[PDB]
Amino acid sequence: SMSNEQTFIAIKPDGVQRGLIGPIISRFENRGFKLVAMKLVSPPQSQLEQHYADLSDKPFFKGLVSYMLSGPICAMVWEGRDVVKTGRTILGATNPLASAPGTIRGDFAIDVGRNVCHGSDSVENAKKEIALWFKPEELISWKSATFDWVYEKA
Amino acid sequence: MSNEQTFIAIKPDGVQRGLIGPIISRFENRGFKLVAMKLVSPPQSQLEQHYADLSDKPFFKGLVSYMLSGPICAMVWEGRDVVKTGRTILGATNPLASAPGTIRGDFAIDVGRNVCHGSDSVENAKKEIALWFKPEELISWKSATFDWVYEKA
Amino acid sequence: GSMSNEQTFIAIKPDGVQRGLIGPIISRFENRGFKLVAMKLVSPPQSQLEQHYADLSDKPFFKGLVSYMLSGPICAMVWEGRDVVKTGRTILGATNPLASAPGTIRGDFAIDVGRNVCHGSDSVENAKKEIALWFKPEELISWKSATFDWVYEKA
Amino acid sequence: SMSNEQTFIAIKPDGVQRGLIGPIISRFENRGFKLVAMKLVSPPQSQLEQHYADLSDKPFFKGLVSYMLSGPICAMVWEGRDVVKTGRTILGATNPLASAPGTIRGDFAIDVGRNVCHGSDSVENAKKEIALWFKPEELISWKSATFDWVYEKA
Amino acid sequence: MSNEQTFIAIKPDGVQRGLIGPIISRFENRGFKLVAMKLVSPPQSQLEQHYADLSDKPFFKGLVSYMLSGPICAMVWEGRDVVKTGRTILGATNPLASAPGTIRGDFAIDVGRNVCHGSDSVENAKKEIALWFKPEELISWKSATFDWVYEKA
Amino acid sequence: SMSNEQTFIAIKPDGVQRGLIGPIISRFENRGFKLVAMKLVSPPQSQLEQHYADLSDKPFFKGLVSYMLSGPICAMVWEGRDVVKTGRTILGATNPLASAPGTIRGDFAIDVGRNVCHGSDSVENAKKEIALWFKPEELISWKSATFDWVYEKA
Ligand SMILES: O=c1ccn([C@@H]2O[C@H](COP(=O)(O)OP(=O)(O)O)[C@@H](O)[C@H]2O)c(=O)[nH]1
Ligand SMILES: O=c1ccn([C@@H]2O[C@H](COP(=O)(O)OP(=O)(O)O)[C@@H](O)[C@H]2O)c(=O)[nH]1
Ligand SMILES: O=c1ccn([C@@H]2O[C@H](COP(=O)(O)OP(=O)(O)O)[C@@H](O)[C@H]2O)c(=O)[nH]1
Ligand SMILES: O=c1ccn([C@@H]2O[C@H](COP(=O)(O)OP(=O)(O)O)[C@@H](O)[C@H]2O)c(=O)[nH]1
Ligand SMILES: O=c1ccn([C@@H]2O[C@H](COP(=O)(O)OP(=O)(O)O)[C@@H](O)[C@H]2O)c(=O)[nH]1
Ligand SMILES: O=c1ccn([C@@H]2O[C@H](COP(=O)(O)OP(=O)(O)O)[C@@H](O)[C@H]2O)c(=O)[nH]1
Ligand SMILES: [Mg+2]
Ligand SMILES: [Mg+2]
Repeated sequence: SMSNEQTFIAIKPDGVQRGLIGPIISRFENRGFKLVAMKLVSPPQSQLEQHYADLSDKPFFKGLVSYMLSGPICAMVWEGRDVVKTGRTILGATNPLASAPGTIRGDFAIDVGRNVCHGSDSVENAKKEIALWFKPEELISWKSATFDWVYEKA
Repeated sequence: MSNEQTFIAIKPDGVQRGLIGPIISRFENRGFKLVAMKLVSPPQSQLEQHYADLSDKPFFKGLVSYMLSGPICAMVWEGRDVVKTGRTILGATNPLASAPGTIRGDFAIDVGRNVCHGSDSVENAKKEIALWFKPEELISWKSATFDWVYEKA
Repeated sequence: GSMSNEQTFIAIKPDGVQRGLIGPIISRFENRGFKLVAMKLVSPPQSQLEQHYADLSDKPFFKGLVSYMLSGPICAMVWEGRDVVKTGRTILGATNPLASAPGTIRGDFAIDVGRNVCHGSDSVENAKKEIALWFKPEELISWKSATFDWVYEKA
Repeated sequence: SMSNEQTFIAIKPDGVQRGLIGPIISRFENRGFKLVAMKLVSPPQSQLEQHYADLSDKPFFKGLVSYMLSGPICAMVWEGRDVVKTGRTILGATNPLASAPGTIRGDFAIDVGRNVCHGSDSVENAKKEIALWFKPEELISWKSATFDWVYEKA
Repeated sequence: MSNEQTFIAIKPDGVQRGLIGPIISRFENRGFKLVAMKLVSPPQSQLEQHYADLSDKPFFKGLVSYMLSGPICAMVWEGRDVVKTGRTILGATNPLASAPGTIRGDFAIDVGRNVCHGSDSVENAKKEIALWFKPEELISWKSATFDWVYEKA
Repeated sequence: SMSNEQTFIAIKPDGVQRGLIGPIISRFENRGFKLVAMKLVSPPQSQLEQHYADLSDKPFFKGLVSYMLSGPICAMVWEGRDVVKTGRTILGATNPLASAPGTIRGDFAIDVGRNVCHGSDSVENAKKEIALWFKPEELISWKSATFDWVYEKA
């Protein structure tokens, strides 16, 4: 588990509408993770259905896609050690009802269909989702000035 | 199911220590709707009725005395599963067993000074709301972000 | 001398309630050292609102101002402290958020003068009038803060 | 003053390096302004020289361009009534020494060459800077759920 | 029991990353009383003496050199069960196992960069307090809200 | 030069009693200044009377000294460019009734006799106050990881 692991984090349209962009970004920023890509986007329905392709047969799929289209999305790539698993921990349980206070959903969300944000569930799915949402040149290369104080190793 | 209501009270120690704002913000930020609120020092008969289950406990008179020792911020919050999730936001009744990030896990130490109260069940909530609030004190309104907080109900 | 039991009437207008600013606004007054002695969430009738703004009944914005004050709940409060009337106004910021300084309530949270989130009594005498208009006397709670002697050097 | 006025706000590399992305966004989010475009970019030097074209003969021009190249930049377009003028007020004085606490520079910055952020200084400069930093399809059209609570008119 | 004391230290990474304020506020808001604090760069022998129980395990020389790499904010906090609740506030020793809401759950990632230290037992706290502070550096005072934090001493 | 300027900041007993230690430190931390010395201390009356020697003939002197004895004090030395003057601006006006919201006294204080904090009013007075409150070995020399992002030059 190296310090250059990457995950895809998105602020869903409800998170944008409810003014949660700053506080969500600060949650990852304060943790020590590094933002290498970010853009506000309103992606087409095809991209969103590809993003959720493994859920294309679940009954909430059509409503989830329609809701993911209903507003802007803040799409992000965060880099850091174990950023995929720890990122999921920071977001909280997929259903906010099972989320703990102190996580994103435990502080801000209630309904699973309005759970404010998305986080890649695996290293492999993160690479696929990063490629789906970003062009390679949208990922910025830089090194944080506090790298050696966040990490004891590479 | 999103119109479930619960009774939340800031106890006198929470008022004395300046926790009214932070506690309200916990429920506001989560997405619940405030439908009734008032700062009160209720009569002792109301407090004894509120804690009627514990009237024979050894700490009952001391609990009633402390609940009379300062103002109380009484609130009704509305939202899906607000009773159970409201209890989770407050944290364990004994702060020593509470997790940081909850109200008691951030601000409280002693179980007799746990700064807040929350109804433990939908049925108990309906009693406590009727005990603490007149019907005309519950305000009916629709949040501008209701459809962004809830997908249904 | 201006004593520590001066009182003012602070109200969170319907837009402040709708945008989730109840907690933040109360914290500004809590953190400053002022004491909350009365508070209730209320939906007052139009007559009460027109009385509250009686001195502006001839202003061109009065009709929409009253209607907007009826469009949602109001969090009505009485705060107690030394110079709480004037200092309360400073905390709220300029009536028009365009001319308010960041760090005040309006300088942090509002834009339009018709959506300036909050209200505060502009004088001691008008504070006493507004407190009686909005609250019954037995809704004002008498209590003493545990940190009174650390907020105040004198009565 | 119409509510659809736009301004360009940028978080300079020192603001990104010092973990101020979340706090700065929240300042504009909490005030009621609308984010219509955002991206983390490492722009080419020609774009930076054009952005600061008025200062191309100043003695600190080359040092300014070099520091603007030293890290990622969070570029944003915010929309709201008088967002250009009020945005400069939210940022505080260009020299943080003359800035008041409660503004961004009054809370986070000290040196004028490290003042963490940029804001358009006029309506027409905003249009020029928006066109320079953003493709027109990067501005997202949407309506805030609390628009009628922030604004009394159009 | 409300006079229990623990040793809390902000490690050089916490100082370097500008976390002194937030960490103090975490203990301050819980209701604990700060009775001693100083910014200090202790000698290597004191650091080796502090982690002497882990002297022959790995990561030892690296831990000492890192604890020497910057200033340390040493603190003594006082309150009921402050040793155990203090550790709960810090979060799990390895930040990857900590929960959001704790100090490490909000701010840290690597166990070798876990921002803070807290005594793990009442007896180890007394030793660390004696190791890090002279007796006259512990200040005696009573919080104005002591009776609103505690129901009993 | 001037980036190593130092001032004396103290959190008075009322600031300690009201649980404001964390917030006050965060104001200076966030601004970019470097904490080089700090201790919780209960100084004797002679040190307090020497600190306020230039006020021994003001009528509020005796009450000021006895109140400065009534609880612990958090004494600090902060380092940064113009930290003396900018420190005063961060604290706010001496009388909190004249302080602007967003400063420390504008956010937390009311009475001038309970104005929470103290800051050196001049470079020359800071040096005398620093030597009065701290031994030279209590000042810790270190280099902030983000020094080059806070300052453009020494
Ligand atoms: O019953 C369900 C399950 C999921 N979702 C939504 O579908 C997304 C993707 O579901 P997944 O199982 O991938 O959970 P996640 O990986 O997002 O935690 C979730 O974030 C929810 O917003 C939903 O609306 N209803
Ligand atoms: O040993 C105890 C148990 C409870 N309480 C107080 O009594 C209240 C009611 O306790 P209950 O069992 O109903 O738990 P809750 O419903 O408050 O979570 C608690 O919140 C405490 O404030 C107390 O002082 N001592
Ligand atoms: O041109 C104006 C002036 C005022 N108002 C509103 O009506 C109130 C009138 O209050 P006043 O002019 O007495 O100033 P305030 O005491 O609120 O600062 C203001 O707070 C605003 O909410 C408005 O909508 N338009
Ligand atoms: O003496 C100076 C003046 C300006 N700048 C930098 O150049 C930018 C552009 O200056 P301008 O006059 O446009 O002020 P702004 O419009 O950014 O407030 C400033 O923000 C600073 O970052 C600088 O480094 N030194
Ligand atoms: O594998 C490890 C275990 C611990 N530590 C460090 O050594 C300290 C002491 O470890 P201990 O087992 O005492 O845990 P603690 O009591 O600090 O929670 C920890 O806080 C870490 O900073 C480390 O660098 N690597
Ligand atoms: O009428 C006064 C003036 C000052 N003070 C206190 O004594 C200090 C005197 O400091 P000075 O007048 O030099 O101003 P400062 O340097 O603190 O801004 C103030 O900070 C207050 O805490 C007071 O109690 N009454
Ligand atoms: Mg999935
Ligand atoms: Mg008026």
